[PDB]
Amino acid sequence: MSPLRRVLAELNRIPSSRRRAARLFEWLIAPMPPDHFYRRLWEREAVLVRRQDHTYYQGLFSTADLDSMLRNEEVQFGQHLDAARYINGRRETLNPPGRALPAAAWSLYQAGCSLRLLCPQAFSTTVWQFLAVLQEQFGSMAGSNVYLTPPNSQGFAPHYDDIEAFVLQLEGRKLWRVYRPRAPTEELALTSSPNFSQDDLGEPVLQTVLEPGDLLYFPRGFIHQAECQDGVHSLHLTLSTYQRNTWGDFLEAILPLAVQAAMEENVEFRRGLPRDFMDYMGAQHSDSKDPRRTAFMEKVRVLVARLGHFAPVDAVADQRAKDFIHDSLPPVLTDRERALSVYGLPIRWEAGEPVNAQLTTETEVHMLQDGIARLVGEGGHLFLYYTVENSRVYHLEEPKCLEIYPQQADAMELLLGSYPEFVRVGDLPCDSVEDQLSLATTLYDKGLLLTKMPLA
Amino acid sequence: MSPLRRVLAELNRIPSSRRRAARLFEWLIAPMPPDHFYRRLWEREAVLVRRQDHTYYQGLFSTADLDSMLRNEEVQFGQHLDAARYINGRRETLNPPGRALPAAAWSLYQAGCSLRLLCPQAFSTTVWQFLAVLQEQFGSMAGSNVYLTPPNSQGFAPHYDDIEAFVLQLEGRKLWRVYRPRAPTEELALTSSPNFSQDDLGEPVLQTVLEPGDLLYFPRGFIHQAECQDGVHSLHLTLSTYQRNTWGDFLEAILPLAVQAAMEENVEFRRGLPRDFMDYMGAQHSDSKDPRRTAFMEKVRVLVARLGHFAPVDAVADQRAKDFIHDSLPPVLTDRERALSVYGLPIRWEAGEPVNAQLTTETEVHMLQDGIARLVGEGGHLFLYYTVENSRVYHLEEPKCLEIYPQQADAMELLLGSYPEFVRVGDLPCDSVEDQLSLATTLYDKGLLLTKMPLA
Amino acid sequence: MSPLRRVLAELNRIPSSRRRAARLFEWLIAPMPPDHFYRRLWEREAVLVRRQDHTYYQGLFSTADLDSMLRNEEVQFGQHLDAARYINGRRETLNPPGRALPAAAWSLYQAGCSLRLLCPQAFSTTVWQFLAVLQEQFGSMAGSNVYLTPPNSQGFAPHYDDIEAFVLQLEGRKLWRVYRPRAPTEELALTSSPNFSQDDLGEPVLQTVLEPGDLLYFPRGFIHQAECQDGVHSLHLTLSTYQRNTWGDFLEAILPLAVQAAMEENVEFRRGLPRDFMDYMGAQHSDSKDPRRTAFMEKVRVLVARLGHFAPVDAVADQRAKDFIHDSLPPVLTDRERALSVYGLPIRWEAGEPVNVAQLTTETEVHMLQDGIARLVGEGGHLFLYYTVENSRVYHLEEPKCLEIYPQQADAMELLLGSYPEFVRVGDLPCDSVEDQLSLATTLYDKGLLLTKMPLALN
Amino acid sequence: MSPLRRVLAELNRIPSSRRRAARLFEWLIAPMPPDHFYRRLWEREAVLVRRQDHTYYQGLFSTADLDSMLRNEEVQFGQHLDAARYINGRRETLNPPGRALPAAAWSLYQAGCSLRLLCPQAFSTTVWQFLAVLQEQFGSMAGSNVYLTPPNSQGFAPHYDDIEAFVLQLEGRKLWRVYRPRAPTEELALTSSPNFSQDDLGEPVLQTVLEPGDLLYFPRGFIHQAECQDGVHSLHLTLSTYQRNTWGDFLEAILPLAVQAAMEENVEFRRGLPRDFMDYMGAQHSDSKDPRRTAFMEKVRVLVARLGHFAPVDAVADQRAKDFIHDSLPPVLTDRERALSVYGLPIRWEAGEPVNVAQLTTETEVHMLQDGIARLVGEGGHLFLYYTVENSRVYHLEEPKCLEIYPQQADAMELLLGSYPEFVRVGDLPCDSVEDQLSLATTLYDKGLLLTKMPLAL
Ligand SMILES: O=C(O)CNC(=O)C(=O)O
Ligand SMILES: O=C(O)CNC(=O)C(=O)O
Ligand SMILES: O=C(O)CNC(=O)C(=O)O
Ligand SMILES: O=C(O)CNC(=O)C(=O)O
Ligand SMILES: [Mn+2]
Ligand SMILES: [Mn+2]
Ligand SMILES: [Mn+2]
Ligand SMILES: [Mn+2]
Repeated sequence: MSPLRRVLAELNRIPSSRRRAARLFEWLIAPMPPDHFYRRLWEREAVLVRRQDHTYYQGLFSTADLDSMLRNEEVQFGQHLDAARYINGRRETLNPPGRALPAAAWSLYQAGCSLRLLCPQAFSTTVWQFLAVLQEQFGSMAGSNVYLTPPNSQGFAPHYDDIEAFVLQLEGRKLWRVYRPRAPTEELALTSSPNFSQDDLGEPVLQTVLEPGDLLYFPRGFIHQAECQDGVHSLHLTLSTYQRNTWGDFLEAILPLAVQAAMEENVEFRRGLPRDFMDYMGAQHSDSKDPRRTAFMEKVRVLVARLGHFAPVDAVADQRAKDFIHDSLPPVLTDRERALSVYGLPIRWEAGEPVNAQLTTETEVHMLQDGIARLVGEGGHLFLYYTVENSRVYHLEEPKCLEIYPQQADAMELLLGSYPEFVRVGDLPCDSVEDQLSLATTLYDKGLLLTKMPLA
Repeated sequence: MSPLRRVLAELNRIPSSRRRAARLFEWLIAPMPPDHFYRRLWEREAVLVRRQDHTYYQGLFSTADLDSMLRNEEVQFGQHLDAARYINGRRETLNPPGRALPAAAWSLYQAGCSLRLLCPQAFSTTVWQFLAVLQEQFGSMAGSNVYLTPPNSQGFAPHYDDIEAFVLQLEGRKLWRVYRPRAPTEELALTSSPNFSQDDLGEPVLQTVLEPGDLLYFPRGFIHQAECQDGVHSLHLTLSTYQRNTWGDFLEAILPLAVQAAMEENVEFRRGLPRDFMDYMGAQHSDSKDPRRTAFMEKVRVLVARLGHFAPVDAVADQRAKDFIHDSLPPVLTDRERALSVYGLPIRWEAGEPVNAQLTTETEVHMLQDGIARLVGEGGHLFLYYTVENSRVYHLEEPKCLEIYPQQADAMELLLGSYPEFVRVGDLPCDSVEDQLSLATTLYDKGLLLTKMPLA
Repeated sequence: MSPLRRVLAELNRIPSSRRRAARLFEWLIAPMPPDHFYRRLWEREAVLVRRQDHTYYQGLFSTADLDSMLRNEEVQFGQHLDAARYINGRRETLNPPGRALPAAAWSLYQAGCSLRLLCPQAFSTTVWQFLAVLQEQFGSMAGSNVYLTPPNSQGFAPHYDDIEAFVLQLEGRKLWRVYRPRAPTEELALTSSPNFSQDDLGEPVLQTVLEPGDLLYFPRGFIHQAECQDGVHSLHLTLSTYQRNTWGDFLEAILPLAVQAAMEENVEFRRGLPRDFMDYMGAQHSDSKDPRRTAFMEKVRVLVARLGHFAPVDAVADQRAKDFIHDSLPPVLTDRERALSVYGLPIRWEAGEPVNVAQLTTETEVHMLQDGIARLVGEGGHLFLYYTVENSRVYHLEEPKCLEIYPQQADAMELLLGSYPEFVRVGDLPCDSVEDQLSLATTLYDKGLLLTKMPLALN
Repeated sequence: MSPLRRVLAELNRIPSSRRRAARLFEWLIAPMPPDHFYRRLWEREAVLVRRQDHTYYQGLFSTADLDSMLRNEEVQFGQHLDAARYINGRRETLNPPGRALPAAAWSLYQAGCSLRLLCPQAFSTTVWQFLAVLQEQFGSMAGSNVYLTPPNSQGFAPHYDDIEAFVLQLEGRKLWRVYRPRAPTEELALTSSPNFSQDDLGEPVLQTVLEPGDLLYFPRGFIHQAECQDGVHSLHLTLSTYQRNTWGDFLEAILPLAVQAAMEENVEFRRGLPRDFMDYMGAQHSDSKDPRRTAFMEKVRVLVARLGHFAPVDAVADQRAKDFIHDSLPPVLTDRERALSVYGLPIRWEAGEPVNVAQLTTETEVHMLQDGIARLVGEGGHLFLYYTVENSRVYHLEEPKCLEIYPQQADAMELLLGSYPEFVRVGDLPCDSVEDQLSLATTLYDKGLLLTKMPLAL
């Protein structure tokens, strides 16, 4: 077994989804310690991990897998696959319209075009598990792109991305050039950059040839470009996460709610503006030393600083967790998780008819996995959003939730916060035995709960 | 000659529109001094002014004007005129569809229905001038409604408004009851309230019978109601201003831009959120004791406070100023202002053809009026927005502006700031004399500038 | 007094709105008989009427009025006034944004630009009455445009319009050239043409210099162009009507309704298409010799012909009447009509209080205010009376207006509509009772759609 | 083997997709002759075929397939599966929200709920093939629904559909009742009816118990209802076709085009209406004896009849063909078709590069992949070839797909579409240049619309 197949087999043996995610990330950057990586290198500098083992990723994704996909799946150009090339300093996109059959894709490849698969997790169960598990320790959606570049060519123009990137070299070799942010405003850039020319760049802070097994990481804002040497092609998978997951994004959501709450709860935010402020505020008064401006600006600073007191921080955290649920890949269940939940509940047939299975107050249970559900308050109501009905295709499924009544709130929170400890249904903090069985049965039937022993 | 006609005649002799505005407001609340009113009563207390002069408002509006309006104008029910009556603690609306002809209106009036004209200024040139001048010293759109209530009746249920109200008793008398905000949240209310019942009310802070010439002012949020006693009907005009012109409103517009600027200018606002903040933030963690929760809360509060430093106060002031220009009533020119502008340039048919002079570098000029234009910077471009082409009907006319080029900005701002001081064209700060003439000419032709002496 | 002022004064003394319309049109083309005009010249030939009377249109509109309007009204460039110039064979438009003040307009005029007023009826009460009266005999909206061209210039490039035009020369002179439709597809054109060049034209079927008082008429599809002589300016008003009022426009509305009816009422229109018609129908089979192709074609033709039986002709006629009412200018009342309608009913005042209270008795004589102000229309299974009395002089500013007519009143409503201008006594209205009999009459009177033989109150 | 598996094996050996479709329909209603069926029964009468063979449809769809689907596919309630029951004369729908897991579905079934699968063809390759082939001889979309009703119950209230229905009894038995259209307006109804009550129904024209292998056909407008007798459950597949495919539908699209063309080409349609027709036309005037009213009416009928001469029939036929291509299921290729097309072209990856990477020459012999996968359509002064090869098995999931055919290629395209399944040498295509012959053939082959007589990768 290769290291990748080995660790995946190991993951199936780890009862907690939280621990499985920590383990896979540990494996991803080994031998570098995760603690050291997040403390000093995450979002700060480019990092190269020389693996010394070309088989490290064997089983994750290969060119034969790409070929098999184009033939047996409905892979579309533009929607799923891009064909591009960077020749004569110009970025070209040769995307024919329609389905990307093997004959077409490979003809483009033989003509020097690079092929980029936009959603491999939708077509590969191994990439799916890989991302589903890693998204849990990033606390942010984890996507991927697969890049196949033919010998002696470059598929893309230098540029920097709007996400944190992990480059896994799968096949062949490729010369990579990584540059530090060119200016202060480019550090941890908010959006993807345009295509740059060789003249827009300076001296790379990291230039190296990657080999199968190696890993190259760099923060958003770091310009990069890669090319294949003589005779050897290159296949790599880029793992991306942390798209617009900043303090500023958190603030953009909290501010309108904070002002709204301040206006409704405090008369000072309700008082009228001065009748003559238009006489000293405005671009045509920017050079003015009018004492009225200073007082006006001083009031703006004081009111804005107040707003902190009215900021609904928990509500915004829940709104972001809800969007995370919506963006998430559905879970990959271990053999045990499937066997102990409604997914592995057998239906016995006799005489051509199904003959069904009930939880009791003695049944011990806990959440299917740690990152598949979230309690969210909306419009004075409580809703439990979940990922178990999500597609492997990004946003193909709309947000899924079920209403949690006030009486069940305490028990629901207990279940979400005590994973993976088993809890008897009869020990749930509800006002009646009937309420305990009701909540447990609802969660179990929806595939959100597992039992210590199979129900049947 | 009534006091009103007296002051209007007086305003026609005052050179500055700014002085005219201050003079008219002083007149409106005489003998109470403006300084005292704005400093202690405005947005704070209800105020009554026993004029002791039934002729104070003669010339402003009368029942004869209303009657004449229905006859000679296209007054429509719903859009222009409402009919209502308050019987048995229940608000009624008897609005027939279509035009409100005298016969139909007076018929409803006889049935005990009150009549409410929604936009008097569109039909009465005096009310128009009255509101066009006052809007200048309020620094906010000033509107009005005329109420005609038949004897022994009440047209409306008790309620509070979302604007500052000035009630001018025009004919007859009416028993008015004004109440202080019922609760902190209702003080300076953001929106109009629903219809209240006598039970939802306590003791009125002011109960009085108004008579012709009297003035009754009260802040948004003060519930009120009025009724006519046996034997005399009532006609009054309510002047309204300050609709959604609060600090909260200023903040709602400034914050989104502030965070955006903060994220682009300071890397701290671009840093990634913790990978695990969802483990301790959110409704399901409201009682968590994790110290990271407290640190997260404290960080949000400091980031919010710091946003004030990035708030584009001038840009937002210009946007509100631009909206004020759009919402403004067109200017009412004095006899001499008209005689000195393009609106007074003599032109006819002579010899069967147009008679058709031009302005030179020795011509003294200054803005037509003080509150008719505003320079706004949008998308790296100077725009001069104006009110001169506005309709007396609210928003009937779309926003109107004139693009200003860089080499003319200083000259424009100078003209806007030096009102009403005349300035010879040659003294304009411009690159070539062809620009001093170009600018002065364009402004004169649009009806935004006047000359020291008839240019013809 | 000018002929125009003299005919208008006369119209005020003509009680029937239908007869007034006929009289004004008669006056418009005098001495040519209306019967002859419609029977042989309407939609067929260009017609010139040499009035031999320069003061014929005096009072309708002048350059003085145009000046006054720009000075007192909110005239906007593009919206109400256009500034054009046709020089070097090219058509240019110099419409600056914003209000068109006298200073700007006249400056453009002095620069050789022709000025065109798009809606004179909204600003001139005389133009308004003229069009309000003529629309009734055209049975189609009547609009107008005013044109003022400076000496020695041409404001517009040759072209043809999508409406029937009547050119009234008001001031100065102008050389007109009218060409007969170039090709068969241009005869009675449906839409306006682009700007043509002198090269795309042939020989005029009528060339003449119009002078004040003259009338020039030409059908849609006839190309035309005009130029001003030396030292003399030109002012004329073009009366227009019949925009999209063709048999085809009628068909376009009736067809979708006919198929729907045929499909719900006759199973043959509900039967399935052949399973294999795609094998012989379509562009890739235009050369097929399969006999099923000919049979298919004949089948379509017979089914189309058969829709005629399911065509709701009356319903579509009411719908077109409804739209005409929506496009109509509000009526212009005679002294008498006003004096006998709600618009002339006085309100008595006592102690600064209206006490006028005068209802309609069962012995009142009444009839529709005018003959072309209302129309009964059935929709969604109900009856509605659409009217024009609340329309604005500005095209489509006012939305369609109507009041519901209940089944028990239909007969009485059709009686009044079809008996104008004959006075009918309320008590004789075929209603369900005397109550409903008085209800109808009062409602109609209140909306300003009915008049009484004697004023209900003397002012 | 089962009759079904035997006929499907037979179709894999039949060269023409057109013949394959005729053969399968013949099999579907055997022993009844198709000619007789379309001539006297189709859209006219309910038909019962007593097969006397319980294994006739063996292999098409079973309860086990349904169970396997619920467990291995993302079957959603509402979107993919319905759970209903007819109790006390009232129709009930017990569709919970979300995914339809086996546990949830079987519990409802146990509670007396019938289960209906809305798009079997998306989850079963056999049903897909069955419908893809039959749509070709219907000339209209062929859809299907699967109904599983538990013992002793009725799932749906009596009603009639807006499509032609073929009921295929798969497992168990079921008592069916079919009624003749109640009134003239309901004959060949255009839209589905609401739920009816037993009181609205008269006497059945057809009442019988269906057994595995039987076939029950009935036109749109025929009310029907069924229940499971005490004892066994029932599973059936209903094949539907001919939704809004009537002469009236053809007319609706052609009329506006006809008037537009008539007005543009004939002055009579451009002449003005009378200035006073409002005086004698309209509801108020329906009684009027005005002779002008008679003439007006006659002119409308005359102008309407003249419209036929201006009806663009081929243009409307192409638009409907275009919609048919859009609603079609993608083709199911025989082994030979796949092996002779781009789909079966060996270009597999090995040695670290693309191996076995075969071009068409003027010597190559070709013909359309199948007969019902493409259609030439004229739109806005241009020619487009619409095709079905990239359609999803899910209705309308994929947008309309086409490629532009330039005027210089029109003749060659029509030749290929019209000479199927005869082989034509690329060098013999009627084009203006040799390169044009190669260019068209290569483009069509690469899109999966053409096959070659011999594999290109020899
Ligand atoms: O591989 C290349 O040519 C470009 N790759 C990337 O931009 C990436 O992996 O994010
Ligand atoms: O006059 C009345 O009955 C009520 N008036 C008002 O609410 C007002 O003037 O704002
Ligand atoms: O008067 C002109 O120059 C042009 N006139 C017209 O096009 C017209 O009256 O319809
Ligand atoms: O099976 C049932 O109960 C009802 N079936 C149908 O309506 C059908 O197959 O079209
Ligand atoms: Mn990149
Ligand atoms: Mn109020
Ligand atoms: Mn014209
Ligand atoms: Mn059915």
